[PDB]
Amino acid sequence: EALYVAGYLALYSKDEGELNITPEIVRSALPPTSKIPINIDHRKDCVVGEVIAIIEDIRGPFFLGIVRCPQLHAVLFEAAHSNFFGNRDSVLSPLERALYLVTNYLPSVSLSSKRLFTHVALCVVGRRVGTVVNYDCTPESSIEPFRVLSMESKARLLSLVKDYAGLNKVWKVSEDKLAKVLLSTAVNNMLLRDRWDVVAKRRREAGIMGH
Amino acid sequence: EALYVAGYLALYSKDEGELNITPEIVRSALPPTSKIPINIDHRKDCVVGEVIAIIEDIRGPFFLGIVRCPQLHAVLFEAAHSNFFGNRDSVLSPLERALYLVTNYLPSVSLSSKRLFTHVALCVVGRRVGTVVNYDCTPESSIEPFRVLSMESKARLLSLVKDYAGLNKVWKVSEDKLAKVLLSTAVNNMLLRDRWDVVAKRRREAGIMGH
Repeated sequence: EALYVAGYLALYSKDEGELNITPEIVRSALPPTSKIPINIDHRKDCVVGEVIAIIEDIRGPFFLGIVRCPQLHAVLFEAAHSNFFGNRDSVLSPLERALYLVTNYLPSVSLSSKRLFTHVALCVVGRRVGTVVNYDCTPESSIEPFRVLSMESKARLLSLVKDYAGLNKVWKVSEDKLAKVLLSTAVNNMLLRDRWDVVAKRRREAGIMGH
Repeated sequence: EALYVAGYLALYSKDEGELNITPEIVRSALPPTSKIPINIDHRKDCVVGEVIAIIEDIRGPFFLGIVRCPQLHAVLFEAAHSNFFGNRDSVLSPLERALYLVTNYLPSVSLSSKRLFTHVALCVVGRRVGTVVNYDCTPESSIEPFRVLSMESKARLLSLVKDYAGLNKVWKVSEDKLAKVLLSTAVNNMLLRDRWDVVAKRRREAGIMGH
């Protein structure tokens, strides 16, 4: 049971100086030579999946990745209180409960560009402007909610995914250190204000209008 | 190196139904027979100090407690990024850096009343209305900022503290489980909005006007 995450690594111009990503960079950068990994908090020792594809959208780089780490769901599930999820969920959610936890805890993605890329980080909110992400249990669903992303683009990713063999690979990290990296994203974000409002607008910017 | 925490367990009436604490309860309840403990997240397996005294204020029960757990500072310090605290802190903070972390991560206190009491929990925000707390490194400083608390009251606690022997007792929990209880307060609070605004007003209600 995996999770697919899809979102824009950066919006052309909008993200601002330094952080700014541009076409001369994108096009040069892809197709990326080294299979780009997805870790949490930029922790090299805490990788939990891998970007299976990145294209270049009229608006910016758009990616799809796979997060298949059995431990990532176990430690979170443990963390949630006996009543996160009512009985209205008992009678309906299975692994969608993992997905519910991971989406709200780690809503954004951070592209640690090397220049071109290195690794994609999962976090509360990123330095960039459209970095909110969507997670689901099928590639076509992670990308299904981006209202602006062309069907022509959505299509292209979905195919690249079909090539992608290794959609079995299970990333194993260790609960003890996983609970520390995940505790580290909380501590290092406790002071941020209008957390959900920030994520509210980054969401609208990405085209995740869905509703 | 210990931390003293002081605040109101509950404000008479204001906290609302059920949760509501009242004089017939307070006066009966104190002096508490069993030395009341302070744990995190209501985790019986995660106690990190003990309430050294509770009095009855015109406004409500006011307490003082000691949090002397070497592990509690170690795991947090580890969690903070290499740059939580600039160099402007290098040249000034020592254990006040522990205090800075613990105050912002665990700002409120929850009195799991049995009827009368059981244990005091540290958490983001509590069910009750004036449950924001102050932490410092000397009993008279934890209570120093409550602008409404009478000097007559402040005095009384400070004395009770002088009796209190055991101000050496170091509560040992284990980093591995401590990082899980502390991760658990994040996960189980990620959805709360206007977090700092809630803590802003609970603070004003307690009389922590300090500034």
